[PDB]
Parts: sequence; structure tokens; C-alpha cells
Amino acid sequence: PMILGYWDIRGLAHAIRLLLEYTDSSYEEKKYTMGDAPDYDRSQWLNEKFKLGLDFPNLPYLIDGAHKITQSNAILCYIARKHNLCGETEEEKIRVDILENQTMDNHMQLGMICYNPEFEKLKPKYLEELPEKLKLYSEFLGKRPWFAGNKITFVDFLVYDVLDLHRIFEPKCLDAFPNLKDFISRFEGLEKISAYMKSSRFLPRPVFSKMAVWGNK
Amino acid sequence: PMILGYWDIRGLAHAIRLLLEYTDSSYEEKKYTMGDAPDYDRSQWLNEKFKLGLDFPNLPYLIDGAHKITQSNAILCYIARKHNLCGETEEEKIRVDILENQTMDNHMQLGMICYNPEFEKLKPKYLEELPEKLKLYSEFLGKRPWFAGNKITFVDFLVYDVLDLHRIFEPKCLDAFPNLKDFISRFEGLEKISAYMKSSRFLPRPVFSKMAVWGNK
Repeated sequence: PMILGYWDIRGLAHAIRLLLEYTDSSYEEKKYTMGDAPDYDRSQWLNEKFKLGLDFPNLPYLIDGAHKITQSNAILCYIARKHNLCGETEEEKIRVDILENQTMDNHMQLGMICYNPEFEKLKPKYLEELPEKLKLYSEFLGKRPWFAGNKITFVDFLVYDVLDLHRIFEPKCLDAFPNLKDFISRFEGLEKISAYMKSSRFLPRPVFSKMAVWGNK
Repeated sequence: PMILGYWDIRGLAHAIRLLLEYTDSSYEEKKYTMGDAPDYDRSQWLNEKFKLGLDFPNLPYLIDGAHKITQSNAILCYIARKHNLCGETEEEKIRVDILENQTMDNHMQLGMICYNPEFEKLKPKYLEELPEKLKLYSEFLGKRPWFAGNKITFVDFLVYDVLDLHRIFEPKCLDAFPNLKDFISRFEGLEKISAYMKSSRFLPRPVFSKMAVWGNK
């Protein structure tokens, strides 16, 4: 079956794993461990990095038959396209595209402070700006059941991840937005999602790699 | 006509401007000027940020009729979709998706060092890794006329922008890869591209905003 390679971390693979499960895709995972101490040994990966036939060697990666894909969003689309989880109407496609990139932005933004040694200093400012960002997601969603519209698309998996990451980070952030809270519920309530969430496959943490000041383990 | 809003800078709009021209799209540009001095005044934008009706207010933005799009790749896909410039075969679509993300990666990496005050220290290391990055683009293109395959797609506008940027930065970088040199030649050769490159509309630089240590002006 398909093989998903990534660190034994949640990181950028969370949405992919969720999507694979929601779609009944048969896959195996090649987990790569990183070294502890000051020598964050990545050799387990580096030593194999150029032996997989990947055009642009990177983690995560998905190998399906003759297709070797890298870059999160690319893998997400690859799978989504196989199950019609990309927009149908132009309007839907537009919303997918905007979000696909927007979520990647918000994700990296968080990533930058949790890897920066001076995390403690940056944290406050981040927390100040957080309500405005979250607000935007709320207003975008409005009263529809899913971000692209009336049907779940691969982006809901991305949005969910970003939201879940922030509730972990600052537990109270979603409170002022019942809109998002309901969304999270609708998502985790999906038969396949909850079924996966109660298995030994579920890897909700560590959030980031060993070399992070927050979310590591 | 569609209106493209951005700083009066090359930045992330370059590929967009190129795509618009190559496709005959009728558009206008709303250029926002940034302040100099230590008070990098962005009020020109801020004062208007929430008056355009964008879901996720940002630069650049494209406003076509009732469609308001933000995020570079969204704008690019929007225009590309309108003119069949996204992949056709599955294989073409995969290459598009990988490259749409890879180029954005490489773009951001360069950006980070050119905005960081310690640009001088960082430059050498960047230059050391550069030949490897470029090599990957070369091997991926191979003997094909365009990155996606036999037909030009929106990604070529993206790949070109990155290559061009690195040629501006480190003039000799492409030399070891005639593959890429030719590609740039083919691209700049396209009737509409050359026509545009010789107009007053062409805006090859500044590369980055007034607050960058390299590529500013």
C-alpha cells in the first residue's frame, strides 16, 4: 500500500494521517526518529534521504506506486483528488486555495516562536494577535458546516489542525468563537475520525520535534 | 478589469504580473508605497486593509468582479484555471502541485536572509547550499521544454521567478546548469513576455521592501 514517511512526530503529517483515514486509504508509515542531546541526530533520515527516488527529498513524503510526492499540500491534494475532496464549483475551489495557503501561514507563524530560544518573550505578542486571526477564520466559516461550503474538503483537515494546535497552546482561545468550537466537534464526530482517534495509530503529540522549546517531547 | 494590489515592489507579485500579461488579461494595478526612515509607514495599506472586502486581508490581492482573492498561489491558480494553465494529466497536476509549493519554499528561504540584519554572516552558508537546490530543479526539468511537461503551466512562471532571483543574487549560479539557462531563454522569448519586459509596465526591481538589507531600494 501507500507509504507515508515522516518523523515520529505530529508536525505537518497530522492532517495527512487524518485525511488518509477519513478516505479509507491503505497505508503504512515509515517513522523516523531524531536524536536527543545537543546532537539532534537526523542520520536515520539523511542516510536514506537520497535513496528514495524523490525529486525534491523532504519530509513528509508519500510513495504510491510510481508516484513519489513531497510537500504537505501536494500530498493532501494528491489524495484529495482521488476521492473528490477538492472543490467542485469555482467558488469552492477559490476558498480551498485561499485556505490551503492561509493555514500554512498560520502554521509556520506558530512554528517560528516555538523553535526560537526566546520563546518566552515572543509568546505574549503572539497571544495578543491570536484573537484577530482566529476571528477571521470564524467570520470566513460563518454558518456553513464546512469551510469550503456544504461539503467537507481536504482543507477542513488543515483548518482543524491549526485550530487544534491553538487550543493545545492557549486552551481558552476558541471560547469567544462558538462557531469554531462546533466545527471541531463536527470534525472529531466524523465516524472515521473518532474511530481513528481511539486507536493506537493516533499520534496527537509530540507537536514539534525534539529541538523545539515548546511542543517537544 | 481585474485589479492587482501590491507594494510598488517586485516581491511576490512578479509571477502574477507575468502570468497576467502572457494571458492577455486586462487589469490595473493599485500600488502601495511604503515609508522610508525607521518609521516604515505602511498606513497607505493599513488605512485601506479592511475596506476592500477581502476575507483574509493581505498583499497581494486580486479583485475580479465578485471574486476577491488573496495569497499568491491562489491568485495564480485562479488566473491559470481560466486559461487552462494548470495540469491536464494526473502526472502534470502532481508536478504542478509539488513545484507550486517547492518554489514558494525556496522563495521564503532567500527572503529570510535578506530581511535578517546579520545578512552578511548568513549569505555564505546560503551560497554553499545553493548549488544543491538548483541541481534539483535541473534534474527535475531534464530534457522537457517546461517543468510540468510539454505545455507551459503557471508553475513555469514561478520557477522562472526563483531562478531569475538567484541569478540577480549570485550571477554565476545558473552556469553549471545549461538546462536552466535555456529554460530562462525560452521563457523570456515568449512573444508576450518579451513585449512586456520592454514596456514601462515591467517592474524587475526593487526585489524586496524598503526594510530589507538586500534587494531593497
